[PDB]
Amino acid sequence: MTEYKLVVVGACGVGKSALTIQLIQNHFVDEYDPTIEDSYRKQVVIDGETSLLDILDTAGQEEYSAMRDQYMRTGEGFLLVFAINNTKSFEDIHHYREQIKRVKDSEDVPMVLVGNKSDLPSRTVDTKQAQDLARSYGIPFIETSAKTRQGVDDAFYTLVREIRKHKEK
Ligand SMILES: *CCC(=O)N1CCN(c2nc(O[C@H](C)CN(C)C)nc3c2CCN(c2cc(O)cc4ccccc24)C3)CC1
Ligand SMILES: Nc1nc2c(ncn2[C@@H]2O[C@H](COP(=O)(O)OP(=O)(O)O)[C@@H](O)[C@H]2O)c(=O)[nH]1
Ligand SMILES: [Mg+2]
Repeated sequence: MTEYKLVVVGACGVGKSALTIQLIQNHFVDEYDPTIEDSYRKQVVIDGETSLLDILDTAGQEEYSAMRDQYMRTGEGFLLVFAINNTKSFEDIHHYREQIKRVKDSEDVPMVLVGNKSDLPSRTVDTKQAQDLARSYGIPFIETSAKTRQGVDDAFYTLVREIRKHKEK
């Protein structure tokens, strides 16, 4: 069975755990322990292909042991998650671009930019700024809400399609 290793990165509180549990269980979590980093499995059909998604929900401490590098390096594609109400989380995306390029030793790593919490009225990051950033990176941008499930399937399935594009090269 085809398997895709996805890694969900981004600042505390952007909704990485909530997006992951939405994808898997179709339920929105109000509280998800921010100390729990682990990989989940979900069988999906995308464009007619049955596959297993292995989803690393990143969490815990920001630390850079060789073991942590190796966990992140297993990723075939990365969801770059910020929250539309958190400017700092948006400013953190550049850091994640640098660390993914470092561990994958590549300027061609499958990635999707995800603007989460699209349901909140307290926007501080304009859609235009996120679209411009994703364009500059050559990657898709998806607006999501883990609360309403807006965009959740599209974010993960688009990442799988980016990995397929890479595998073709
Ligand atoms: C609230 C808990 C949580 O979800 N997480 C804690 C913060 N974590 C990371 N944060 C950052 O940078 C933050 C957003 C901004 N800082 C203050 C500059 N960077 C990382 C993590 C987890 C570890 N990440 C990491 C580590 C190694 O060794 C290698 C690679 C390679 C590619 C991507 C990340 C990465 C960096 C996690 C979330
Ligand atoms: N309103 C709203 N709240 C969300 C959304 N995604 C996550 N949250 C909430 O934001 C908080 C942080 O979510 P979590 O998934 O723990 O973020 P993580 O630290 O990135 O794993 C939790 O209270 C969630 O219920 C979203 O799209 N909309
Ligand atoms: Mg979490």
